[PDB]
Amino acid sequence: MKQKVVSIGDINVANDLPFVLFGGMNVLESRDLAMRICEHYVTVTQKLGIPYVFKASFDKANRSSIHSYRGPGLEEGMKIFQELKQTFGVKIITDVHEPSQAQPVADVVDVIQLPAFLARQTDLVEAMAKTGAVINVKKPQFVSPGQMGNIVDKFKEGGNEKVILCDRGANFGYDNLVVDMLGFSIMKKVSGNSPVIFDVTHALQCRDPFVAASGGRRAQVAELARAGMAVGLAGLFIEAHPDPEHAKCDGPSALPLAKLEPFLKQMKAIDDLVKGFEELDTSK
Repeated sequence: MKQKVVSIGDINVANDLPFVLFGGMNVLESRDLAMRICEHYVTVTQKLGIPYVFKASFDKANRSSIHSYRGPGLEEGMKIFQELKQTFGVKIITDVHEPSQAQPVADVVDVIQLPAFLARQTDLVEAMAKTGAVINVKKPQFVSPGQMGNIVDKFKEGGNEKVILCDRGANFGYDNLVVDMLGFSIMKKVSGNSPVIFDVTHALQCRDPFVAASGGRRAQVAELARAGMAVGLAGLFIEAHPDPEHAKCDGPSALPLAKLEPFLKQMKAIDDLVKGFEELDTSK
């Protein structure tokens, strides 16, 4: 059939409708740090005809604590969004965490997001449904693609149908991740022919680490993000930074802010002749 289509303003994600870029950076650091990162993506998108959704997050919770650089806090967090917002009037995105705060957040951001870790949490499916915004079910590393029609189900069941599926890779043996390009469709088909997207930072993150032959970073984001794009994704998802990120030069991987442009020119041209490619199939 044709692919379902959750519509974001002039942008429309869909599996035969170009890789929309849910670009961005990680932890919402400086109301103005953003800007280097916010503004810089925006230019390029346009130069290439890539649509753009800026990604930013208002919190921490995952890893180190007792405050340890926990991020902006909904209150002060949500302001910074509202700035770069009209500054260059663009589509943003944010992951809630614990129900309540699932509405305020859902006013500055265009595409809310549910953390891989709480996917099977119900009360947030529920508490993101008694909303009606664009949801981005971030896929858990321990869920076979084929269970995603079970995060989607209850979403619609919660009133909310506007869903998106972001794949990040599954774990491979202790501390490692992988991505099977064959998981995409599988997710595509259980998810009412819904839109499927590749998150390469949080993915490649551990994929590069297979210590012995690792024990110390190294990146190939475009080399792995080409694989996804070369199969047929609704979109791509990446985070950037000049000096890899205070939040990405320690946690996951990270895209070199100024290295962005030609990466996309790869992703645009590669993708290019795929959404083109007239539907083929080899089950006969």
